[PDB]
Amino acid sequence: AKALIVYGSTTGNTEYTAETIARELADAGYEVDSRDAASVEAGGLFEGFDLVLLGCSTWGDDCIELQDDFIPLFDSLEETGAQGRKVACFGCGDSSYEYFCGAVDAIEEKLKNLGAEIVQDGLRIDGDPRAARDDIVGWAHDVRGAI
Amino acid sequence: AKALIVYGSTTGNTEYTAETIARELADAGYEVDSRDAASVEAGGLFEGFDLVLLGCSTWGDDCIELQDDFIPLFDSLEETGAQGRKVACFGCGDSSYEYFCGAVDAIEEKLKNLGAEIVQDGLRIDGDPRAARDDIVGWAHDVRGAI
Ligand SMILES: Cc1cc2nc3c(=O)[nH]c(=O)nc-3n(C[C@H](O)[C@H](O)[C@H](O)COP(=O)(O)O)c2cc1C
Ligand SMILES: Cc1cc2nc3c(=O)[nH]c(=O)nc-3n(C[C@H](O)[C@H](O)[C@H](O)COP(=O)(O)O)c2cc1C
Repeated sequence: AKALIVYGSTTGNTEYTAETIARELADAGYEVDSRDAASVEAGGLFEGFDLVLLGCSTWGDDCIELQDDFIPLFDSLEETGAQGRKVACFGCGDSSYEYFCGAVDAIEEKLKNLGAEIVQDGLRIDGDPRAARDDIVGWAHDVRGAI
Repeated sequence: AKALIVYGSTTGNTEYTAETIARELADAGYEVDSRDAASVEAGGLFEGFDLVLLGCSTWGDDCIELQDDFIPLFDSLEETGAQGRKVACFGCGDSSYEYFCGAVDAIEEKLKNLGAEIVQDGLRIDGDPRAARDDIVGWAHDVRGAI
């Protein structure tokens, strides 16, 4: 099975989360393509993957702001190949702000509006993801299991 | 049963939606207190209500922005009495923007983080709510039915 993990990450927490997820999937035998959102183009990005995991941190005080590298992928998600695609989202955030991991809900609602098949409720990490390693690995285990 | 509907609405669509919802509930025998978000204080706002319906439009282009009259209630939802409270959210929005009715998800996730009991998936209206009257009434019917 081939999986694509695409992450927007500014201070490296969602990137560390993606790497942990990539390792859990690769350990399970997936072929994993892990890409920073800054580097991708949306047109056709999900073509050929059996699973796509989108990871994105959240910013802003009074408006939910997605991580900036992710915003163009998000703005063009309708061109990514999501119809019928198995996907799940994850994101790092901080419960001391007003909208906890709001980027995760935003991306999930857009993938649903676009026909994606969300396979596990998103992983919303508060704080340093290095402290939520079991959650992250556990989540990756559940995603795989839900395929 | 007493219900409280609190709405943030700028161009009147979520207000018209609240009024339609209030009428459906009152027709069913609820006592309905319908309040504009601009007028309320958060401290203790849900005390004594059997059902609370929060309505809020969405603004911003690249950041999800809740309707401004609603933002202080949202920022203080932990002081409203939500623990264990039956609630449901609704909001007007427009699918030509990037984050469709993102304020509805935001408020739902916060009411969940705070112990509320969300009783029906939120009503996210695209376009003029006067065109989605059956949906709105239908939704109010379902909320009541889920109590
Ligand atoms: C100005 C600012 C605003 C933020 N806003 C939010 C927010 O609204 N919601 C949230 O969950 N986290 C918010 N955060 C927390 C970051 O999402 C958090 O630091 C996360 O670990 C960043 O992940 P990243 O390194 O992958 O970019 C904010 C941080 C800053 C500095
Ligand atoms: C600058 C601007 C930004 C908007 N952004 C969003 C948005 O991000 N998401 C959305 O669903 N609707 C968005 N809208 C649409 C309004 O939510 C829509 O007009 C709705 O009917 C307003 O409800 P209200 O009259 O209750 O305030 C936006 C409208 C404007 C003018």
